[PDB]
Amino acid sequence: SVLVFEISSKMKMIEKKLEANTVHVLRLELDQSFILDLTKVAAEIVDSSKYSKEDGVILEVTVSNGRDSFLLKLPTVYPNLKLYTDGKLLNPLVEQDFHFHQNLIVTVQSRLNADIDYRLHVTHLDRAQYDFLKFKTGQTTKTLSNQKLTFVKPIGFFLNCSEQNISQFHVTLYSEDDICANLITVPANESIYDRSVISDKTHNRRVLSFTKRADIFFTETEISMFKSFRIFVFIAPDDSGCSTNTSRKSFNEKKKISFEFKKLENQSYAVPTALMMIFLTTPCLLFLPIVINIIKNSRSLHGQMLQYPVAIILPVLMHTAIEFHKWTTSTMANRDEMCFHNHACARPLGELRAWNNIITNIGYTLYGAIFIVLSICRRGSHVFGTYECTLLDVTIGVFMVLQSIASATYHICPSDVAFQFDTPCIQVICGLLMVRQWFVRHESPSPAYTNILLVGVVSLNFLISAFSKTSYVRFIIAVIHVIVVGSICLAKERSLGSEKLKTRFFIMAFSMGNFAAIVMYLTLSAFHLNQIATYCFIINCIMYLMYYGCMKVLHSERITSKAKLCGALSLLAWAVAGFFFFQDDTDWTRSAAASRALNKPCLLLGFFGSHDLWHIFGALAGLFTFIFVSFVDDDLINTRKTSINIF
Amino acid sequence: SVLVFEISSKMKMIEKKLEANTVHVLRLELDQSFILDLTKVAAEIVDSSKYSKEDGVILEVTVSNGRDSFLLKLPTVYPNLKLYTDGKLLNPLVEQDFHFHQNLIVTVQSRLNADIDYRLHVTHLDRAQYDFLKFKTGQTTKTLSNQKLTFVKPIGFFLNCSEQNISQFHVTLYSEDDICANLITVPANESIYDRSVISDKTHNRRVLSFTKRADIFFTETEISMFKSFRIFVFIAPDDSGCSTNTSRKSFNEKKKISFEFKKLENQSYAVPTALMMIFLTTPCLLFLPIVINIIKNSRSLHGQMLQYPVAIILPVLMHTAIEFHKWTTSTMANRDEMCFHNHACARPLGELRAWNNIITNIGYTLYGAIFIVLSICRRGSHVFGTYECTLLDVTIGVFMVLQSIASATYHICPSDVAFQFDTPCIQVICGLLMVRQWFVRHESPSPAYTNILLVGVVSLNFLISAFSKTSYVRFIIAVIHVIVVGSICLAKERSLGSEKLKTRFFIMAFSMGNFAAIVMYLTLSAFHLNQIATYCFIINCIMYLMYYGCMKVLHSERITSKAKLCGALSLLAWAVAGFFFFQDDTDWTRSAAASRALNKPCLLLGFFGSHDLWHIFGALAGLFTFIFVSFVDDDLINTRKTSINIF
Ligand SMILES: *[C@@H]1O[C@H](CO)[C@@H](O[C@@H]2O[C@H](CO)[C@@H](O)[C@H](O)[C@H]2NC(C)=O)[C@H](O)[C@H]1NC(C)=O
Ligand SMILES: [Zn+2]
Ligand SMILES: [Zn+2]
Repeated sequence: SVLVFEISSKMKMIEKKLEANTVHVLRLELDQSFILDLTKVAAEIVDSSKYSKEDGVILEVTVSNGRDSFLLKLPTVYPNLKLYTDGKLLNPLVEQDFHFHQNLIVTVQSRLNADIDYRLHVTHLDRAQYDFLKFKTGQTTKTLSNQKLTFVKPIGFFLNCSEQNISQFHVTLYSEDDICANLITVPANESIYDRSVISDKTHNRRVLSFTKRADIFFTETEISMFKSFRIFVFIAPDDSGCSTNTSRKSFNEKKKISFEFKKLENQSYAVPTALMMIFLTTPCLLFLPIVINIIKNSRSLHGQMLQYPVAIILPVLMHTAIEFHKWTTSTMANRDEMCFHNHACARPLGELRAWNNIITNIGYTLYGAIFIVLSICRRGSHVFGTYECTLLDVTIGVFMVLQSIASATYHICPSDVAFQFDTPCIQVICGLLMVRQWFVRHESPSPAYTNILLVGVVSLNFLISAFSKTSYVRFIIAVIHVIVVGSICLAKERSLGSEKLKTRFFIMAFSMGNFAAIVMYLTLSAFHLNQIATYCFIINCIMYLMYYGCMKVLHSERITSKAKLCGALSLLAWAVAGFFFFQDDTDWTRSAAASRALNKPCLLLGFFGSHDLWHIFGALAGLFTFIFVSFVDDDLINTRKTSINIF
Repeated sequence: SVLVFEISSKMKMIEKKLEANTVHVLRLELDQSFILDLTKVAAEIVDSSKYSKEDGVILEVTVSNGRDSFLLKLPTVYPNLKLYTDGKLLNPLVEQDFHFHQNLIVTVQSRLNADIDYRLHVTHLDRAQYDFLKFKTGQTTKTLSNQKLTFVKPIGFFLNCSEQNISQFHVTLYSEDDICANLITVPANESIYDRSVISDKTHNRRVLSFTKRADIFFTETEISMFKSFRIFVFIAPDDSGCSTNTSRKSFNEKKKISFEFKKLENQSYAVPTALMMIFLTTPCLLFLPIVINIIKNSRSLHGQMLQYPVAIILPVLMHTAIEFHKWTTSTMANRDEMCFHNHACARPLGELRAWNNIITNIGYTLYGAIFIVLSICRRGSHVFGTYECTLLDVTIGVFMVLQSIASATYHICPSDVAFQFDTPCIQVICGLLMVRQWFVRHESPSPAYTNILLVGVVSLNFLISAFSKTSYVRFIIAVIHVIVVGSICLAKERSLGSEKLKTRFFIMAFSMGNFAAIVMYLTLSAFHLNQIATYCFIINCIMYLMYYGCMKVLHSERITSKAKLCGALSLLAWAVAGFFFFQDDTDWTRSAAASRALNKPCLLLGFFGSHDLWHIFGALAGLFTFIFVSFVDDDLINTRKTSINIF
């Protein structure tokens, strides 16, 4: 039998008993006072312990106001807990709906043949913080501070971009509590709870789980698709999307959140970009006096061009093609749940959420293209000087350009992919500079050593991503670090005859230098896994170029004044770049909400942060290091290859 | 005001008028006759034309039986059409629910202030075809033939694997009509229409859109996760997921479907696998008399091993690492919507849906490992014979092994990825055999030519996938085909001096041979895009090895009887392999339902189809072709390199 109850507007908690096989229909008449009133109706099952063995849905509640509707099926079962009380939000009535009256209908049923007591909570949350995103003339930023969020009273906004003349929009949520919450956004026509065919395929709803920070970027193309959005903030009752351990799953914890809503206008960062190019083009004047003037004073390739390793480009270009496919097929809402930027220092350009991280890689392209051009132009000598490193200096400029393609692609969506490919091209540039100085006095160094160098770099960075969740990953690196460095110490003595002068102290310097690094990242959690292999290559590259320079003065060979300047600029730029690299703090083993909570502001001009200066000083470091090795043996330009000392 | 109506069980169509701001509550009392009765309640808006300008949801209908519930929000808007009549299925009551009576409650509302006429259709579809998947003792396959499917009466099954002792399960749907339909499957506890947090991330519902065939594989690990499933078949009212063109979006078309339910037991295919290994190990006896006996009769590497191109392995191993990540992160339900197998010839092993397509690539691994071992073992001569191709014959065996890794990885999930990587390693094996015969009389062929060969293969197959949707993609291939072949014809005359004897007819044979192929795939839609570049490499490889053999008799050099046998086995095996390759019929430009409709049965032993014999005869073809080039110049073993003719 069906029982109809008339419920007043004053009644906020409704306690009734659902007799066996009885249906309760509760009605609340709605008038103009309910326009833009976001209402939450929740149901409680009194004496939840009585229904422990009863499986399935014990109580069914359906709430409707004629415009929106939802279903409350209790218990609502989560992976960790079962809740015998839950509610949902009813999209408010609008002035179009309103003499004539709307009405709020709640229907309660149960398949159980026993009597069931329940409680209905009708919560209102409106009149502010809903209808807040209305921007007055000449205003671009609005702020809500310390808005309280409970499991009973969620937060919810409505954004009409057609009404507010909004082209791009940014939402930021600040919280100091580490309490799990959810940021749900959908188009106004869509429903949070209503599933659509091909859910994962066609999905316009974004659910960002956060603790201390969360960011929403409504791109200009997304605003035009829907023209209006609904933003909701809920407390996650299960902390799985934000924490790995199960801790006090059942709780009643309030959460204070601060909001910032930006009305973004498309802009060109002409001042930070021009000042970045002036800073990057200034050190290229070192090429002018020594390298370029020789090209002025002077005025089979197909055998070298078809045997040159061009499959070293494929690891980077096949990653770029896959990351662009994964980016253009993703929906506008999926790009916010998937890509993890540092939104305190993320400046957008179109759909790109961090343009500063993409354009700051232009020093690698600029310098890499100069390394290729100058090496090709300055190869015009067979009896005097050291052997010309023309094709290895072109390979260093290729990986300098590839590092700009690999990093600009990582910064489009920084998600936890199998092959990271932000740093790895730096590790090849550093190993190629050691291969150059290894053979420069023996022979003309071959770019064929890039294959074993790149395969070892690509295989090692995939081996760290695969075992990153494990506890012994830093030991897997250390045993490879010893095997790789113990092989180089054995390759040196076999080549140089194990002389006590040069070979005996090369081994101790590299054994103590690399063991001091292993003790730092193995016995101490000094660096992150993404930074461990990159710091080890830079230190070994610097240690070898310092050994090569220390051996040069020990053999009574003078280092030119220019090579000492470029050598000190190489040490200085690698230390400044390594200081900004040390501040990345990106671990893909932690939860998505902990990866979102990390926010470090911009250091310079509102555009450059610690990461963008690592891109800028990593290319300066690669520039000055390339200019040092190219100038260090200029005093030997008139010495016969037979007289030249070999180390 | 709320109006309560009592509706009898005889009333199948309910026509009422929803007055302005009135709520109708309709009740149907349910008794034991409704156990396992899957019911569909649909609502119609009479005079749909009256509500054309009214936006949003005009009518709201909520149906519940105490155990299940749903919401009908009319009009249900699809991308192409708006439907003013739709319904959903109510999960049936069970004997646990049943003196005591259940009841079916329908609630009707409208936000409109005008009167609205509606019709309620209560359709029953049960007592057979629901509770049909009960398997009697000793029965493993059940079949339903020509089950009629309409938009008003959908199909729906219930599978209890705990009750039926089912470990693995396969569902197949056969239809001869090209009418769009949907195959929806979910766990019994889950709901088709109830959305879950992180929908795309945590999704156990599979929606397969099909026209003529659809397949479901319940793996052993999925059966254990849920233990019971609900299978539904609906007619897609919008044909977007199955057709590209909008055609008669509104229709009332019946569809006849045939079902086949298999109770699969885990099995080892010992007979097809052993007979495949006997067939693959038999032709290895050609290595025994000539190659191996020399190794018996006879009884700097680090310079070649560190300069050997090992970055040619990275394109294939970095694709395998990405396809395994995309496979282990996918849910059990997503692997059926994403991977497109030929399920008429797909034999499963564990989670792998096509084990026959993975294990038939073992001839590439077997032969590739023999190519590596024999080449390394038979390099022990500098004045007699042709130049030893030791490191290029190892590179051919590396890409022979890589083709087994690249194809076994493609067959785990054949989805439309950016880089296909099923054939491309064959194109390098065919180009490496031309590089071998190009230089074998000039010098020792270098594996360094693999870089430009692999980069061109990888770049070309990505260029076809990128432009596959376009209409001019076969012209993009043809201009690259002419540029590549016109470069080889120019490289031949520059090397051989443009002699009328050998160079003048090499150009005409390769210009007419490659233009005859272009006319076939450009002016005719002969091959698929996946097969175009692979057929062009095989024909040029065969044309060159035939030119090399025709030049050999023109220079009065005898071809040994064994090399003529292996040469005829190379032509025969490339024609048999090319006959099974021609039958792939995989186009990623067509709809997913058209990619699912393709089903070609197994040819041999219930295990081998056209594709699996392409894997088997593609390795025989690569075996016999490798044995031909290794034996063709054995008559020159006692001829000085100065006397040896060069062509
Ligand atoms: C968001 O705001 C816009 C603009 O204020 C709304 O657009 C108007 O919609 C009414 C119907 O309700 C039309 O009669 C007007 O022509 C529209 N005005 C303009 C300037 O286009 C839009 O409907 C609103 N959408 C939501 C979800 O509230
Ligand atoms: Zn970076
Ligand atoms: Zn294949």
